Amino acid sequence: FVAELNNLLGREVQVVLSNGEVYKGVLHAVDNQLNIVLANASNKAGEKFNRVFIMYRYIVHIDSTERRIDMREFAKQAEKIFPGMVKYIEETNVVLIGDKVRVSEIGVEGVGPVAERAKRLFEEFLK
Amino acid sequence: FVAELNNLLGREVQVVLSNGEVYKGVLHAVDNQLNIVLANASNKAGEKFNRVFIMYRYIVHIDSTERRIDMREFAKQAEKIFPGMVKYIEETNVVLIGDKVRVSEIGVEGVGPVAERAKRLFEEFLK
Amino acid sequence: FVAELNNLLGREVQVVLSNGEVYKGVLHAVDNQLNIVLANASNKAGEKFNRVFIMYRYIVHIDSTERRIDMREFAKQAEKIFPGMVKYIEETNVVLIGDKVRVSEIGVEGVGPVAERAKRLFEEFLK
Amino acid sequence: FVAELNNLLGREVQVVLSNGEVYKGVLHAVDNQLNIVLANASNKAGEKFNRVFIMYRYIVHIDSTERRIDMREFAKQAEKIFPGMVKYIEETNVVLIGDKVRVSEIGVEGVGPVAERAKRLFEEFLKR
Amino acid sequence: FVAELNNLLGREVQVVLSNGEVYKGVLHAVDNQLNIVLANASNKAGEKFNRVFIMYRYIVHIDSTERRIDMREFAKQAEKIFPGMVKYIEETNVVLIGDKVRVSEIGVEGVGPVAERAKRLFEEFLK
Amino acid sequence: FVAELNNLLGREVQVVLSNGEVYKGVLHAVDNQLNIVLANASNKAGEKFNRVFIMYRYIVHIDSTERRIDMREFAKQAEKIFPGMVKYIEETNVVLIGDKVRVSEIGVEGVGPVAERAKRLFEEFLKR
Amino acid sequence: FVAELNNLLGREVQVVLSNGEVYKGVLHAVDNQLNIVLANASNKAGEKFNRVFIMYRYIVHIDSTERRIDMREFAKQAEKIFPGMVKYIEETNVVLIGDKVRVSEIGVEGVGPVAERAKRLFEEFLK
Amino acid sequence: FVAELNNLLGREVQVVLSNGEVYKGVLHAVDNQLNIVLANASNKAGEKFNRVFIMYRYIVHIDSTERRIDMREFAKQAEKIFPGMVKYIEETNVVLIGDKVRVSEIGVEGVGPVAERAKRLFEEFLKR
Amino acid sequence: FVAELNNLLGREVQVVLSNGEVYKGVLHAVDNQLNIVLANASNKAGEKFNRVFIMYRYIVHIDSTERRIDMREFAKQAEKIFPGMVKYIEETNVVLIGDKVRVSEIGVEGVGPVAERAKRLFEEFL
Amino acid sequence: FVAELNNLLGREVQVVLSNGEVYKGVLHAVDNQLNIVLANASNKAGEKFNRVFIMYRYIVHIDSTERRIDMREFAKQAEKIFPGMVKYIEETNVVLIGDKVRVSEIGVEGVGPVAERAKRLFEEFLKR
Amino acid sequence: FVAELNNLLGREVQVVLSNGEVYKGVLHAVDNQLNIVLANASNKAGEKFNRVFIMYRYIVHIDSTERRIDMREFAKQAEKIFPGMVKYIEETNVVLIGDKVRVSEIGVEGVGPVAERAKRLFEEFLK
Amino acid sequence: FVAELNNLLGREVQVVLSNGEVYKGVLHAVDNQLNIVLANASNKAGEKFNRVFIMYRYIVHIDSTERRIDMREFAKQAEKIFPGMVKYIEETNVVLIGDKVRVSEIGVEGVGPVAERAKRLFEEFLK
Amino acid sequence: FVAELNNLLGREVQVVLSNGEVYKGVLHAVDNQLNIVLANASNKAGEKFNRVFIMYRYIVHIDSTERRIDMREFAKQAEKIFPGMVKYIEETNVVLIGDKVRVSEIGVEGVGPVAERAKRLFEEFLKR
Amino acid sequence: FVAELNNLLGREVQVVLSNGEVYKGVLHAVDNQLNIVLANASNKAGEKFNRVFIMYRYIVHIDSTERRIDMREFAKQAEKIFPGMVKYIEETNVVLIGDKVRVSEIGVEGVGPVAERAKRLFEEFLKR
Ligand code: NA
Ligand code: NA
Repeated sequence: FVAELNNLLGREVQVVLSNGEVYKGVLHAVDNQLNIVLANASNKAGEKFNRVFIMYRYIVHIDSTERRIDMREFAKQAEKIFPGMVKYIEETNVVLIGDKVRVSEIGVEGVGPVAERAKRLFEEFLK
Repeated sequence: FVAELNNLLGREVQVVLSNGEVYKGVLHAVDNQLNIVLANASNKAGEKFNRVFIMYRYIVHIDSTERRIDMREFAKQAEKIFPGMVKYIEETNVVLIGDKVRVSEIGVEGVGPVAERAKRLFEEFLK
Repeated sequence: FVAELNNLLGREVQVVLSNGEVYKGVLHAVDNQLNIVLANASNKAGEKFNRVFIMYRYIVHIDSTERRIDMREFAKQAEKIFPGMVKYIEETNVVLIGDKVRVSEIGVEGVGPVAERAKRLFEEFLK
Repeated sequence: FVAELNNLLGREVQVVLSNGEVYKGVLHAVDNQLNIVLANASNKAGEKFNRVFIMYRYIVHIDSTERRIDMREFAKQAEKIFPGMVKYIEETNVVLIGDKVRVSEIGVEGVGPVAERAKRLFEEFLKR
Repeated sequence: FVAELNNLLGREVQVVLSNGEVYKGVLHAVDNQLNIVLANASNKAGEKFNRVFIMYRYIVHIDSTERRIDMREFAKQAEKIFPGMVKYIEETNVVLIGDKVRVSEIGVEGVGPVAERAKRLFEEFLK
Repeated sequence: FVAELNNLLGREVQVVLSNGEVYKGVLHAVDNQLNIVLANASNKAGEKFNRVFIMYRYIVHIDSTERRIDMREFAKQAEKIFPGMVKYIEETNVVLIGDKVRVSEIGVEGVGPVAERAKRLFEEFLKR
Repeated sequence: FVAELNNLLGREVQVVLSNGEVYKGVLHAVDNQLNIVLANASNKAGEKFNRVFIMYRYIVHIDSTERRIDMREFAKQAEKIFPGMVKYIEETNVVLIGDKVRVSEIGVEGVGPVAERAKRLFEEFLK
Repeated sequence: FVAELNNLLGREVQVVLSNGEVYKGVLHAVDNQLNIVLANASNKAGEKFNRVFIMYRYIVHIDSTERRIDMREFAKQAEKIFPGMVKYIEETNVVLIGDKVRVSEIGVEGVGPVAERAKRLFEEFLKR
Repeated sequence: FVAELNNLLGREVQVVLSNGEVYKGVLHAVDNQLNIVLANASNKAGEKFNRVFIMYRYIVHIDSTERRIDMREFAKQAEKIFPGMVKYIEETNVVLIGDKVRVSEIGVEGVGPVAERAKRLFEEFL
Repeated sequence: FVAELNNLLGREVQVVLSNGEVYKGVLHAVDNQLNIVLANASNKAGEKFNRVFIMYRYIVHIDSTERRIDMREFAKQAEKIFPGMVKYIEETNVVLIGDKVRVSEIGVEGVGPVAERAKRLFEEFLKR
Repeated sequence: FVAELNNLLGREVQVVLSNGEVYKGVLHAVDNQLNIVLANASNKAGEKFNRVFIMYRYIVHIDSTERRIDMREFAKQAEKIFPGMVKYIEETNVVLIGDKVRVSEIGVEGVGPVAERAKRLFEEFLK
Repeated sequence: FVAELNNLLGREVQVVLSNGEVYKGVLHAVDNQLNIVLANASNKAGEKFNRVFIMYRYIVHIDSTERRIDMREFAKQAEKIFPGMVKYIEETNVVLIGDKVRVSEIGVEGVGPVAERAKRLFEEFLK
Repeated sequence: FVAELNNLLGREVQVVLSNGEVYKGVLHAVDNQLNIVLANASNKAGEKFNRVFIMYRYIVHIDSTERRIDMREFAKQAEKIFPGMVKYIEETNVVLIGDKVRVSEIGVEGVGPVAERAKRLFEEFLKR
Repeated sequence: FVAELNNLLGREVQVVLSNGEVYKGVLHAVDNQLNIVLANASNKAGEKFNRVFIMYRYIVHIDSTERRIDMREFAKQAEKIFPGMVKYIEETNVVLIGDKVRVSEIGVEGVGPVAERAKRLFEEFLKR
């Protein structure tokens, strides 16, 4: 889940370690090996650090109490519904469905059958 | 068992970790290395999280208390009974036996010896 | 992609090996390590084998061998089955039948006798 | 596929190696790592060896060498043994014997003396 | 022992884990890496689960209290006594020794010295 | 670069393999180990496949296939949509529109209607 | 996080080990495998050592309470804002943006919109 | 197959390497990683070395170099030694001696004088 | 020690696991990765199992209280004393030294200097 | 050498791959595994790509492509900015400027107005 | 830190193991995997051993209370000050800077500007 | 330290395991992966075993109380003193220095400055 | 075979590499991973290097290059030193000196003046 | 051989890679995994780079490029520097100065001023 964690950069998360400690802080960096860097983090003992560099071998799991919106995931779901018609545009963080429908994190822009199936997907997706 | 778990996506499962914690939630994603992502999960202390990202190295086992029919598994089993005549169709989630027998999650469709043998097999498949 | 492949059991795939051989046959089994078993396969020299067990270390890539269904044709044949209720939306290459059934090149959306009849039509194309 | 290969012990297989050699012989042993031992194997140059211990790292693929049984001929021979009790079903290429025995190109289903006799017939096709 | 475990598919086994849990259930699946799936399993705390997917890293040992004839093993033992004349036949679960003796899980069938030597071997084999 | 590649989902990429083949197609999926799935991909011999599942051990490199947008042209067109508001800055190859919307070859900064209309022009260049 | 740590060479850090010890000292050396050498480091019991060579397998996490500026990190995020016009200059530890704006750990030097934009980024960078 | 090779210490074996070389010599040592030491070994170019230490990573396969014993010839010679007590059995290519000794191409079953004499004839055949 | 353990097949051994359990049974199977299968085994709590399939990663050590003659071992040793003249014959479990001296589990058969040196070696071996 | 390469972000480099290709472009990113992202890179056939994601397993070596600054020419241009305060030292190929500013081919040592001004001159050599 | 430990061969060090033992002794050997041999070692309980061979997998960290001069590290630092002009000479354990300046653990030999810069570096190195 | 342990074959050593057991016995065999076989060993509880086969993953360290002479190690030391003139002779366990000096475990044979230097070397080696 | 190799320190070996090169020289160092350092080594092209540090991953095999001592010649020369006390024994290719010293192609067994002297003759052959 | 290479920092070495390239340059850095950085290196084609970062997986071997110092010539020069104090000992190719200082092709043994002077003569021989 490197991709999903990349969507949480800048958001608060909790990382539970095999030595029993739990650090909560802003997700600062994630790499392919799942090493993690937290910013302005703290542990249960209430200790605070500008940065905590966490070795991936000791990470049990990472928790988020935040529902955020990931348009790449929406694009994955949209491909199942409009196969061959979906493009994620990292430049504007939008998902294009054909060349007349545009989905952003606020919703679907466009008209007709496609746009209505899309609106329906987006709504499911938001839940 | 990446395949088996993929059939449980969207269903509730329980994941027991080596640090003694147990998470229960909706199986949200599974990769080839078996890292797991649960949605709306909780541990035994009652804490809840929108997402829990579980590193595969600390997962002891994953448990399910649900039946859940897997037509790919039925296809594998049918292949042993009707060698060379079995095809799984992911598009409609059905299994074709020969040119005239069709088996969906609700059962066998067809007539004759083949259909009777498939019906016996489908029934035992549901254990 | 163990899960995506497992969804192709019984379908014909091509496996390109790093020794330059190319084997085409029915996908019989895939494991977590991506070892692959092909049933009734053949190589470029035209030799045929009932079963081929492929070590994952030598697999360069696996390719789909079937063209997706022609949705304009699907609409053509479907209009005859559901007169006055078929529509082909060129915008997303999708076919709508009535107002509760939707067909894309990867499947049939909806439930009911029309949904069901459309899955049989779709499967017929696949054969 | 350790399990599937273990089910072929004593059967003839072909093993393609990444140095271009190809050995055909009786599958003698398979281990978890997929190291393979063949008995009375030979290569394309015609050299013959009582045993060949093949390192898993150089195995590209292992292939079956036997063709599946001709079910119509099986049906013909079963007919002589169970007069009037045999039915060939083209729809799946299966042969039915009486009301309790079913034979596919992969084996005999059923129990009892007819099933036992059918297995024996099946095996006679494999020895050829 | 992937091959031995395969001979126990559908049979009840006990799996002792590193975390101290012990699950008993029907051996439903085993792969090359020795991950294990039990069906209808229960632990020492009495909980029952339809499926338990156990990660190989945490399995200490697998135990069986049943005697289960494995004709593949008999074939291996026969090969040391009748070198070059043995063949396990998966299609019927029989071991052929030479051209005229056949051995099933019920015992030896045949006539002569070969049958006699095989009879003694099968008796030793049963214990 | 799992995260960077995930950001190209649905865009066309080129994947060069160690056996000499090169597959061009839309990135359909990328996992942590960098196995890649391409959709409607084709190779140099011209063969096309609806899906190509590429094993990570054999991937040498993955290349972007799209050229970046010509900012000078973007500027020209933004003007005939935002007269007297467009300014192309050579110093950074950036185009400014009004006083609160900035556009580079990888995005538009800003909020509000002018920022939104600009993302749409950007998207139009991307579509072709 | 080999890169981030490298920026902390000469600075005081705390390294938490899986045997329960915690060493605080100057980060003297870090390699690609994340082995770490600390200088004049002490553990909680109060023992100090001129050098402590810590094996990466036993490192849970590294923590820093300082806010050290990394012009490399500034250059990475400057590249997201001025794609293709950002160069980090190890020789003088400065980031060049175009041919007339230059950012040091002190701040932005240059004028016009580029300078202004950079000033906004550098200032944010300082959080 | 470390156990199997360890049973060939002192016997002549052929080791095919991924660089194209083939060394045949006496198996001197095998470890669990299947590194192999041959003594008095030679390659195809005819070079001979008193010891060759082969790294497991480059080993493709290891082959037996001896043919199994001619059992009909063994029976002919056991017959001179045990008048009217020897019988070759073609069904399994085994030689029976008296009622308590049995010889396959892999060894002798039985205990006592006849068995011990049978083992020495077998060995004489291996030394040829 | 895959080869030494193979010599103990069919013999009783003890396997100590890192979870603290200790199983005692007949060594039934051992593979190159040192996974071990025990037959008729039992643990310190008295529980009996027809088969115990032990994963190599949890095995600390394996113990044997029996002295068991391994002729391949004698062959390794004989090779140091009679370089180039030694061969282990698996077919008969015998070690041949030169072509007139034969050593089995019960001893040296042959005459002359070679046989005398082999007897001394075999005696030491046991 | 993850740290050494991270210090080269934004600078031009060349990456040689075991498939024989060679890409030259601006170092865009380097991870702990030594996977490399090059921006605006081109291979030896002249093809160009906005981004090339290179898998570490296939990288033979990475080479710096810029020549170090010519220190004789640096002292020359520097005398013009710092009249009578510049000394070129043949012994170590270093340039002294005044009494507290030192310049080698890898940087400027010193602090204050002269040091600042000489870093900007060093930088201009690197810009061209 | 294989290089650094080699500089400590023949000097006293302590090695802390993950089973809780601590051995103090003369560093006798270090290999690339960081296995370690100690001569005339002792543990906290006071037992003494001529040799203690320590498996690298169990070493948490190695510590030294001695300040040991390593001319190779001086050569590393000097190379940053006199790029392209530095050479470590193992035959004499000296660092040549240019053609007229020589540095030993005794000090800098030579005259001129280079020698003076080298002397500040050395006095600093001995910090 | 496979080489150093080989020199101890036949000598008593102690092996400390991560489960806390300690075995003392004759070093019977050691392989490249450092698996160890002990002959006639005993543990702290006083149980004795003909053979103890110790998996390398569980070995923390191996200890020896004997001072044993390793002529190969002396050869490695002599090569630093007599570069290019040293040869270890496994056949007779001696070290040849040049053509006229021979060193066995009871000392130096030879006359002249080479013999004198080798004697100082050997005396130290013994310490 | 780290232990067997460590017993050849100072002796000449040949190392065959997967890139096709072959280096022959004095075995200088060997570690647990079987990396090898050779002293005064040369390849087939005739180049010589004072030290060659060989990465284990590329080593196909290592071969001793010294032939074993001709024992008949050893016996001949031992007869000039121990008149009438030497017997060459063709049976095992061993040389007996008196009744307490025995010499094989790999060593001398025995204690005392005769044994010590035979060890020096043995070494004189190894030095040739 | 991490430690042995770290002792060659600043010295010239040759690194042979498995893609067939051979780089010669100053050893700038070596890490525990044997990744290697060369400074001002060149390949056989004559291309040179101020820095080359070589990936350990492609390094076949690293070779010393300097010849050891001529000890006879060293002696002939230690003479005009230490009249009547120098003896060249052929038996080990060693040079003795006075009776407390000893030089081998690997370095100087001894302490005090005669030793220091010896070390500097030794370095003059090494320098070019
Ligand atoms: Na539980
Ligand atoms: Na015990």
